[PDB]
Amino acid sequence: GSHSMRYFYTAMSRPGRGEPRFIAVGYVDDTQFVRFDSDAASPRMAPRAPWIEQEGPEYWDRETQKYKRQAQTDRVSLRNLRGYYNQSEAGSHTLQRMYGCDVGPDGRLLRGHDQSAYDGKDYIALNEDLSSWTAADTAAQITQRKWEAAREAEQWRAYLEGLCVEWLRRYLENGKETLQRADPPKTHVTHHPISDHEATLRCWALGFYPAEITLTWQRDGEDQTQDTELVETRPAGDRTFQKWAAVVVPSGEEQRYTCHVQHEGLPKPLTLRW
Ligand code: NA
Ligand code: NA
Repeated sequence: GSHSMRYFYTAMSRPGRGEPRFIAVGYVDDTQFVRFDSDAASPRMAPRAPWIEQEGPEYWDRETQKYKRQAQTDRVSLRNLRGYYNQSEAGSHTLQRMYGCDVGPDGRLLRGHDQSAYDGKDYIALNEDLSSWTAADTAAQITQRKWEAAREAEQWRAYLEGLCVEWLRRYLENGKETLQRADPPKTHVTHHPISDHEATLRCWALGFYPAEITLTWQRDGEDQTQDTELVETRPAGDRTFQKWAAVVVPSGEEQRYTCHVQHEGLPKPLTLRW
C-alpha cells in the first residue's frame, strides 16, 4: 500500500583531469525510473522505466536543468569540503546525497528525508521535523550554520510536503500496472549432502518484486533463526529479485524441516519441504 520516491546523487572529484562527475538515479520503490550522468555522451539523462517515457518535453527539459544546476552546486560543495577538512587539492573525494518522500496507502506524506555523506561517512542530515539538521561532525557544523541562515530546511519542507508527494502519486498512477503489482516469488527447495551424515536444504525465491521478502526455516515448527544462512537479496537484472535461505540437517531428518516464504505478492505465506 505504501510507497516511496528516492533520489541518489553521487559527485566524484578528479582534480586536474576534469570537473567532478555528477551521477543521479531516481527510484519509485525498488524501480529505477531515471539516470543523469554528466559524463555520458548523448543523451545525459535517460529514462529507465516505460511509464516515465510517457512524460513530455517540458517535463524532461525541466529535470535536465535541475540536474545541470545540481552538478554545478556539487562542484562548489566538493571545493568547500576539501577546505573544511584541510585536505590536499590532489586527492579524489566523493559527495553523496539521498532524499525523497514516503507516503501511505492514502498517498499522504508519512515522512521526508534528505541526507548527505562525504567520503562514505554521514556528513549532514535533515531531521524528520524537516526544520533542523544533524551535523555528523565538527566540519558539518559549518554547513549547518550556512543552511540555517539560508533557511534551507524550509525549502526542503515545501518540496517534501508538496511536489515530492504530488509527483510520487502521479508516477504511481501512470506506472500502476507495474509499480502497484507485486510479483510473487517462484520457489523451490534443493538438497546438497555435505557428508553422509549432514545435508544442506536450500529454499529459493526467484523473480519477485518488490525486494522485501522473508525466508525462514523451521524444524517441527520451531524457527531456526540462529542456524539459518541467508544470502543477500540480489537483482536478477529484469527488475525482479532473488534470495535463498539454507539450513544444515542430519541426514534422514529432512522431513522435520519446512521453509516459509512471506512476500507482498503472496496473500498467504508458502510452506515448502524437501
Ligand atoms: Na512543493
Ligand atoms: Na512459489
